[PDB]
Amino acid sequence: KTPRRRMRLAVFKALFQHEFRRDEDLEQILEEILDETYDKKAKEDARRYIRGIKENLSMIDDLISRYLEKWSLNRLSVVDRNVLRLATYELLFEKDIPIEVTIDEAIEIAKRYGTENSGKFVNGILDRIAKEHAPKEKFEL
Repeated sequence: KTPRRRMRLAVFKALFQHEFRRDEDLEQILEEILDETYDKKAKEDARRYIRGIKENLSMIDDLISRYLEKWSLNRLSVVDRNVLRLATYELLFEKDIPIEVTIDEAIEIAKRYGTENSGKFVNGILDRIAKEHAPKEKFEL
């Protein structure tokens, strides 16, 4: 019953908050966000995302950086940096989600907390990351 969009937004919120709470653990930050309003599957999914992003962060950050020039990853807003990380993680490691969905919903988050320009920006980066790194199993889903 809990929408995928809400589950993913919790993951995003935890990453966002972590940037200003570096002394705390990302996993615990996520538990603060997850409450009775999130169902069993959503909590399980969010927990897996956070652990997968943390485990693969170096690889993910390096990958994204190969599509950035003027705007380095640390110069982007806390919103765009973490939307790119979360989307890249989803594109590479979450098997059942179509590329279009990952990209479209990631752009929604960027626009949600930024502008149409921020969104078009992220849309551009993700389109490029996807056309070169999307897993073959997603070539048609």
